[PDB]
Amino acid sequence: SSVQTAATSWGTVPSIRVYTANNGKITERCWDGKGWYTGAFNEPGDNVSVTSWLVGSAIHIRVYASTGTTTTEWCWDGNGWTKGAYTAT
Amino acid sequence: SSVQTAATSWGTVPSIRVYTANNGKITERCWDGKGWYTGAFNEPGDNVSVTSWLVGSAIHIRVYASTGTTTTEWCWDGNGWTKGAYTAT
Amino acid sequence: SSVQTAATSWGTVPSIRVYTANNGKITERCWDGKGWYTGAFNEPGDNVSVTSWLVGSAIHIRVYASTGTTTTEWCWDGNGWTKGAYTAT
Ligand SMILES: *C(=O)C[C@@H]1O[C@@H](C)[C@@H](O)[C@@H](O)[C@@H]1O
Ligand SMILES: *C(=O)C[C@@H]1O[C@@H](C)[C@@H](O)[C@@H](O)[C@@H]1O
Ligand SMILES: *C(=O)C[C@@H]1O[C@@H](C)[C@@H](O)[C@@H](O)[C@@H]1O
Ligand SMILES: *C(=O)C[C@@H]1O[C@@H](C)[C@@H](O)[C@@H](O)[C@@H]1O
Repeated sequence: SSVQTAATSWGTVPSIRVYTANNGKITERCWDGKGWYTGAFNEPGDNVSVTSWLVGSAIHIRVYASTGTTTTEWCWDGNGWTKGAYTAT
Repeated sequence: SSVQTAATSWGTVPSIRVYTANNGKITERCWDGKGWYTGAFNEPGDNVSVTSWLVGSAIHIRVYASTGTTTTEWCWDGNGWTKGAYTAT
Repeated sequence: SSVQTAATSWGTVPSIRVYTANNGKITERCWDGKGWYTGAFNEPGDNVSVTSWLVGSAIHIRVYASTGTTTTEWCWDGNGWTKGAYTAT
């Protein structure tokens, strides 16, 4: 009955994103070399995985948030957190 | 309760593999730029983790399926999924 | 229930670190091309995440060990496992 985390990172500084599902909410903590700051991501889910890739200098994050049998993909591409095409059927 | 996912990406397109443990079984959803489709991965498990890595253009995936204390490793290196040499002791 | 794992890789060889939470304790199993051994990492946690990044040849690993609402970051920077600056939202 502990919280459940997921992490990703990029570059050599580095930048780190740590997502934490606690009591059906997933929050984000962010490192870009100067301290941890609470991030923009806030979405429901008891379980969370993450991946990320660079395109040049631009990070792209995909956060998979599952409640029950329902996994929701949240997409960061530098313009906010939008919902992805991800489904499972 | 909730399903438990694990993701990895690679490239800049990118390619994304999203593994989902649901009711004791792990399956795989795949993105390579033109839509999600169900992958060939299909092995038992109540927990999943994943890592990948490129040797040039070739992708290499490692899936750590766990059921109780037993964590099996599944290897994709181009010609299908093979059980890997991982153990815990 | 079932044990829970996290994994990261680096290089072309590659090197793999598979972390495993089992009744409170998180242990590590390491691959560097010549088989699986047991790594130095040993910290308490009911759930673990991990990420890693290269800086030239030097690997850097962050392991997020959670127990209850409390998540602890462990840092590999080629000189051991030190406690990280991460705190929660
Ligand atoms: C500023 O806070 C932006 C920031 O970093 C983004 C990549 C993403 O993690 C966002 O949620 C976060 O708040
Ligand atoms: C829309 O712009 C595509 C988008 O990003 C992909 C990498 C994939 O995550 C897809 O689910 C998402 O909608
Ligand atoms: C030698 O044992 C070092 C080894 O690999 C490190 C990168 C880190 O994973 C450490 O815990 C492990 O023991
Ligand atoms: C140095 O930056 C401190 C250190 O490394 C960061 C990337 C992050 O993991 C931080 O919590 C850790 O203390």
